Amino acid sequence: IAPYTMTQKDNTLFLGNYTLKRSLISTELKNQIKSDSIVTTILGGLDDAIESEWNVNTQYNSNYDLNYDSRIKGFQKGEIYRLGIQFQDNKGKWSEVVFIGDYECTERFKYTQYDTYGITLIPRFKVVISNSTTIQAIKNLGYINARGVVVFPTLEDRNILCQGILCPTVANYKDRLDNSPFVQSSWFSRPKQATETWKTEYSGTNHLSEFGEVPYFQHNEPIGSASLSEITRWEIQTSLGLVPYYNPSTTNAKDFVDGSPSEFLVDENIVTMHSPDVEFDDRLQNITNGKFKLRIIGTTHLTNTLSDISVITSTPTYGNYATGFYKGKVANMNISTSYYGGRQLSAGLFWSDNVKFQDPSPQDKLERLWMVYPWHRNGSLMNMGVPTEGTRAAALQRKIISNLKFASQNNYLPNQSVWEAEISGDANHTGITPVNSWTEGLVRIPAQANSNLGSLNYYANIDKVLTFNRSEQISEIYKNGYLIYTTKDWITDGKIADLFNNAISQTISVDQVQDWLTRIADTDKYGTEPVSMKYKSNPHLVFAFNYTESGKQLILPMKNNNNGYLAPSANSKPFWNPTAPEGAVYQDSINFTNENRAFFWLAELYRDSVVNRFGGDTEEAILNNTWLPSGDSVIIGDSINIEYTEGDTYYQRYDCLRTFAYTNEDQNSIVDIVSFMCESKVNIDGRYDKNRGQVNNLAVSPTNFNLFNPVYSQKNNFFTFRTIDYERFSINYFPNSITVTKEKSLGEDIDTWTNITLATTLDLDGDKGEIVSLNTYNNEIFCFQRRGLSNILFNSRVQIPTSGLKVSGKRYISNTIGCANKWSIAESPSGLYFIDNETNSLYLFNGEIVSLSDKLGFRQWISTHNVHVNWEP
Amino acid sequence: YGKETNIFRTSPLLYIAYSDRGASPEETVSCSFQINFTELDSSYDFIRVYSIHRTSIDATPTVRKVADLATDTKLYVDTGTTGEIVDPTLLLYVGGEEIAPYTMTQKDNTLFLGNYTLKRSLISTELKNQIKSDSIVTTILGGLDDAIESEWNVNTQYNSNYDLNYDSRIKGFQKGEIYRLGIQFQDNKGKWSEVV
Amino acid sequence: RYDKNRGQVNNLAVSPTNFNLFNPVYSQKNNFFTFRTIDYERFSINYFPNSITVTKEKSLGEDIDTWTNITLATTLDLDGDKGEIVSLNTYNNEIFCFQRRGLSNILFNSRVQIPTSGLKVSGKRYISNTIGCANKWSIAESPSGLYFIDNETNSLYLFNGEIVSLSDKLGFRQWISTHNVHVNWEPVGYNNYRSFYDKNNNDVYFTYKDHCLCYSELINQFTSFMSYEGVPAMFN
Amino acid sequence: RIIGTTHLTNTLSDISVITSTPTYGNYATGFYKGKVANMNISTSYYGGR
Ligand SMILES: [Mg+2]
Repeated sequence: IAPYTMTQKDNTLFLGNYTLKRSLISTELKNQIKSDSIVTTILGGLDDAIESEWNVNTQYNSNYDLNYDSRIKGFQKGEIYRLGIQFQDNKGKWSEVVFIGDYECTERFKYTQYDTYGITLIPRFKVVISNSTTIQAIKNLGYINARGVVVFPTLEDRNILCQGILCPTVANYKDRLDNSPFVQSSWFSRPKQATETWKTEYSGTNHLSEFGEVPYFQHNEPIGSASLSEITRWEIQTSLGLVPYYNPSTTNAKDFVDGSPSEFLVDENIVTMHSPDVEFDDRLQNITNGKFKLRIIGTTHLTNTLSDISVITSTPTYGNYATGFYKGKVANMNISTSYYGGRQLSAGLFWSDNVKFQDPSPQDKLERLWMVYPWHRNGSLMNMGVPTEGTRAAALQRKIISNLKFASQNNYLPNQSVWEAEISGDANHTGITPVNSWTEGLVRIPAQANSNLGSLNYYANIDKVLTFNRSEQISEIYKNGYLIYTTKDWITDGKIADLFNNAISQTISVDQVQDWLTRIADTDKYGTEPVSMKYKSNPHLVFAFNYTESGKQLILPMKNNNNGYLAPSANSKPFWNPTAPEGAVYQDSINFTNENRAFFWLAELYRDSVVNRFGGDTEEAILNNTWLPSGDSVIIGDSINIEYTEGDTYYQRYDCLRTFAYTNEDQNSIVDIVSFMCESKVNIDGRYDKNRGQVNNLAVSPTNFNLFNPVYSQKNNFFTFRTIDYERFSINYFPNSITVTKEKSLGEDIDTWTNITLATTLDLDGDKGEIVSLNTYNNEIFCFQRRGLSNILFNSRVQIPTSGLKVSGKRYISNTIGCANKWSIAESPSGLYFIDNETNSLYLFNGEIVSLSDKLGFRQWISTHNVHVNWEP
Repeated sequence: YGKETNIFRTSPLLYIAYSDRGASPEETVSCSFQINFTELDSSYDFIRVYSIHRTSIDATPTVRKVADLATDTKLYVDTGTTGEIVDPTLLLYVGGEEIAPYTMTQKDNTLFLGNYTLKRSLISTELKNQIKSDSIVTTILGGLDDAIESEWNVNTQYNSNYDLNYDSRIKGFQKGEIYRLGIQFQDNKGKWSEVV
Repeated sequence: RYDKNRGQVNNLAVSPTNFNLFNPVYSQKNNFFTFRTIDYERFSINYFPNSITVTKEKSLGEDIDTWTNITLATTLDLDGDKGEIVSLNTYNNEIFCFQRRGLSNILFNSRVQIPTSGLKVSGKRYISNTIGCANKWSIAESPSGLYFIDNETNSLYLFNGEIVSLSDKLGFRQWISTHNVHVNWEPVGYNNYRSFYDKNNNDVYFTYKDHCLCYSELINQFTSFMSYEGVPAMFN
Repeated sequence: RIIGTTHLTNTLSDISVITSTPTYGNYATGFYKGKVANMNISTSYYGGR
């Protein structure tokens, strides 16, 4: 401030008629700075740059970025950021912001997991100003340093809504055809495979079950099969692999589905996006038909899978000396063995009991091995059914399976090969139905364009009982029920691990055992009881690709023209769409060769058109915006080189609990997790539960698994600034105003006089005049004004003047007499001698004003020697 | 540092609800209201925004001072975070009354005004009756600015006709009902006259 | 309706506890700003001669001018059996109100406890229940006090804490008793007096249509009958 | 006074059956859920059903 006069009472300083010195920047220089800014996007990192804590010699490494600074933040590649720059004075006072423009990022995050370490690259903007004239002007304004300052986008003006994997869905034959569920969320995450060498693995003795099972991920491939060469893939027990295609000349849709109404098909035309924003940001769990566009940006490098199994039976084993639940080895491998990526624990020989013969012999110490599927029969794990004497033997009570696919790295597509669902002018590439957030219940997906079907119906909390209706349509042997699969021979020498491993080869149905053609009853070799399907899911986003202009289905593309959809035979139509074109399916391919393992198509939902992003690009919206700091302060030398270190986007590990148990006492439950790296505006590493990176994952749930502490997702909100208009008139002159400092502590701290806060101001009457002078006489401050004289009450005792440091109101002594030339004031023991030019007198204040000129006869001398110009040396 | 006009405009009632359902009495909603200014009086330095918030029926609302915006801005979105919770009773003291005083003083930066006449401008009964005779009132079938609700289609098992994403102008009039109608007039300040 | 059991095919466990839950608040009218009819022939008064409004202390910050915002929320009414509020004046940090037959001191921003050895407008304090000015324009503010001419009492007073009749003290009772009229002052035709003050020489001019009586605070005596009559304004 | 009608187009129906004792047939199916009226508004002919 620029005051005009001062006093001093009770170790306190007064300052009156002060001007607030605000140093602003001219619009010309602001525009020159905004023209001279050479802004670019760079791929920078942290000072360490090598994360040796993470290695491929582990089943799981949690990329934890909370041991570092908040400079871990980067910038979303396809996002618009309103950038700026500040300048610092010699004192540390930061100037206003200089808006330099709205600029789009051009570099993505990049994490590469090497053998013994990993390197994460954080995209950062970089402003370069080299015009020496502008720099010299900035220096002439008293500035030394500079800093990056940004306005981050809100959820409404964001281009990208979120980023996450795409999961195929599943649908029961009956229910597609009754639309009661149509499409429904999968128990299991179904990733695509990079090659077709797994098809030859499921033939003969090539497939060892310790590698893990690749799920049924093809588009219309039924979830099941009759080929024993791939028996470990069977996810449901009442499934016979009926293709979802029928000849309309032969059979109706109903009669065709009635051969296997409890069969499921996969559906990549309707996917389920899983991002951390939906689970952690509750604003994305309420979307209702959000018009967005989809683009697949990258893949996930699946390397291993953490699987578990648990079997509890209500009744004991049939064999009195039986083993019972046997736990084999499935997929529990480190990241280094990356070939067996995207593989699960689906089915296997998880049981071992004697055989239920017509002539019962539980006394034998021999043992077969029996198949146990995810959704298993509501009965005995071994061969039994319709017990004739009471309860069943080895009856199932509670089985549950866990899986945690670990994506150790994400490989992002080149910009050319990025896949856009909607390409204008392309008949095949139609768009995406309005996005829908599933939280608890029913979600009607809107109608998909170029399809005479209606609006589809979707459920992710399934409480279903699947029944096998017996018929000879698929094969004759199914007029008695679904077969029971066991090992070809008994456990020969205690080698139950090798026999478990070679389940693809050493497996045969009970009836086909040529030695057991007459020793087993018809009721103890055919299974004819339901399957209890029960599982829940978490919040997510579900949408659907629109049909092509020809009427076909638009589908997730296939990498390197590998592992395509199930093509229908000639003249065969889908059972949910008899009036479909030939083929009824369209799938494109992405030529990506940097991915050689299983993956999930990593996509981003984006809004193409965004009007008035930050309120406007006009100076007003920028004035109405709230800015945030970004980066360290650097010195201004021959050039200004800023680096925006802190943004709003993270790059952290997200464990998506896709599926969990409907109840804790149901027979068949499934748990499915997909641990992968993703970008988010929410700090995913603020998760505070210890159920991370464990192989059990059996009792996990949204009550335990994804607990979150929001506070770590905090911005630099404390110190915030904004733009100012140079041409705007905001006053800085207060002639009738008195500031008051704090009483001097006279201790080892700052000088309170030098710290002016304007927090104890006092304004005198403005219709008398400006504060010409402030003076103190006999413990009391008296203020001279151009046409006034007052007494500033300060530190007067509370109650009586005479026979608490708060600056009380003023007390006016004369509303018409006041000094106009401060320099005619002389302090003395007797009073204050001042000369008022307006009244043409020489006064003396000693409690009462006395005109000495009139008393002693000097009126003429003063009336002839008065002038308006103030004193100056 | 100067004058203040009366409330020249009040928006229709806006519904703080979800895009597909209502909100329970105890739920907070993630909504935001876009205010589009057009042809403002640039002579004024600022334009002020208020928000009368009702959480029940005929309850004391919660008035909030949203912002003190410049008069040359053309858009503002009101997130519920920012704003000072002012007393609801000072929405009647905006601008104030119009008086004809007779003498004045000035103490402690305060103004006194004595022997004052309250200038109330009324309308004559003759003009009221002429307005009531000259009124040609009729009923029309109008709609909203959109006039096409593409969200609802016959390709669904059920579409909920949801009218809370729009203004309170969704309201109409019962066909066989009697309504006592009227009309007001506004001064140059934004003060609304009586009803005719 | 705020329940999510809407438009679902199950509808098996629905009940009035779940299905038709309701939030009444959305059924709200535009009740905040409401008006009503008024009768033109009805007599509702709008004239308050004995009434003083008080504005808020000027913040002197970037907001409205409190003086222009009149709310009538801090009113104060003087006694009506003396007369209307002819003039309000301030002298030495205190407001003094002239009435047609009264003179008061409006207590405002006096410290709470003792006058001498909290901005609320406390009650009035009457100085004289019978002396009061009737022509506002004969009032002149000066360091010494308030020179006003009361036509009813036929005197030329000076208030400096205590009322002093200068006309009686200095012998001007007849001159004022012969030059008094009831019509108020107005610039076209002078009828009553019009008081100014020369701040540069402490001279007070009680102007009239045919004379100008001058008074000097330097000697506390009248000086002359100046030829400054019929002048609408005289100021510093 | 009757002023108008309602354009019925579809009906959302459901069914649930729970039995205390099991089925008589040891290999029986039990509760079978058929298709009834769960259609879109476009198929308006089967309205009020
Ligand atoms: Mg193409």
